[PDB]
Amino acid sequence: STGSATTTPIDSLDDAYITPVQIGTPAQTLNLDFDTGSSDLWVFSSETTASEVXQTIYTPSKSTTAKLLSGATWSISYGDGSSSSGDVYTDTVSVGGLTVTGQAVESAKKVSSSFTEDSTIDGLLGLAFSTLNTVSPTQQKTFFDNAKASLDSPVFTADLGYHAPGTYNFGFIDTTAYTGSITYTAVSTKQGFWEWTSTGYAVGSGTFKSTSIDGIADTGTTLLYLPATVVSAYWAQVSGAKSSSSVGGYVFPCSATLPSFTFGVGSARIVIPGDYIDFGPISTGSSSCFGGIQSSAGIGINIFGDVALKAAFVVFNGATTPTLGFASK
Ligand SMILES: CC[C@H](C)CNC(=O)CP(=O)(O)[C@H](CC(C)C)NC(=O)[C@H](Cc1c[nH]c[nH+]1)NC(=O)[C@H](Cc1ccccc1)NC(=O)OC(C)(C)C
Repeated sequence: STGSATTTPIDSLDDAYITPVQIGTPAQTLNLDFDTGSSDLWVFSSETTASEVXQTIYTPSKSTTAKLLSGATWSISYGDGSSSSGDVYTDTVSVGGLTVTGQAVESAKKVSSSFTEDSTIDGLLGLAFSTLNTVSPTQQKTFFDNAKASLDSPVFTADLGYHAPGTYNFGFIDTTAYTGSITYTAVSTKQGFWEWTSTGYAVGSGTFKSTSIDGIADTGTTLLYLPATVVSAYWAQVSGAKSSSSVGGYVFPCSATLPSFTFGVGSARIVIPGDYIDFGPISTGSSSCFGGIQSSAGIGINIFGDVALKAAFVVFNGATTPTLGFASK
């Protein structure tokens, strides 16, 4: 079997992307944030504290196929300080025509203020390795792990758009969605992420520096976070750019024509256009814009988030020894 679903930006800045998911019998359709940096499928529900709901909710008592997982609870927090917690059902879950039976669906009893405040996101669908799942006492498998037995190939692909709709595919590689060939690179699962080592970088039309950069492929993070010396070399080529203590990163004039940024995948090269690195104005009508490349010093890990991934066709190969592929598009 295979599945194919459309993913859409939530707002005019590409802050995040939503994808429809069918849960239960008859199907209840929710719009979820597909996140390769975490491993929980959790939803707003009929159980969520009513003052913390502003979203479409899942009602397990209206689904003939829902089963309570007795004794099981969950609790998660993210790098931006957001959090949620609750109890666990198993139910039928479909994405893009691909159906999985027995999937763990984590029903929120409570959500943090940043989730209440975002009307467009009805929950998360995690796609990192199942060792990061927060269900206790026994961790639960991701939607991808449960689908692998039936899929035509144990793979999924991410094709995110720049201010435009895109695609998540399960079980096949669409050879019409990219240019050139895919280059594959080794993955370490020791921290539970799609973790890999880039071979180096170049700024604009300058020289490629061979310096190893260990980082993660993370569809749930908006920006590209890289070492302080690398980020300083990029903004040195932008004449109005400066670090702002009060705004929280590099800022520059919205009228600038920014240089591209190239990262290495083995011997291959992925080019992020300069326009993708202009995140947008600090407020509507400002002359100052926030940068899409920022230092990873305060995070402690390098993160290839949406600014980087939307410049590529990305293959998440979930064979027993996993690998990560990148192609130009
Ligand atoms: C088991 C626990 C895991 C290890 C947790 N994993 C993570 O925290 C990484 P993530 O990609 O799953 C997680 C998902 C979010 C939906 C909360 N992302 C994050 O926590 C990162 C911050 C981060 C990452 N790493 C360190 N800090 N947040 C972000 O990047 C949010 C995303 C967002 C925007 C709009 C609406 C919803 C969500 N954007 C954001 O803060 O953007 C600006 C910097 C421009 C203001």
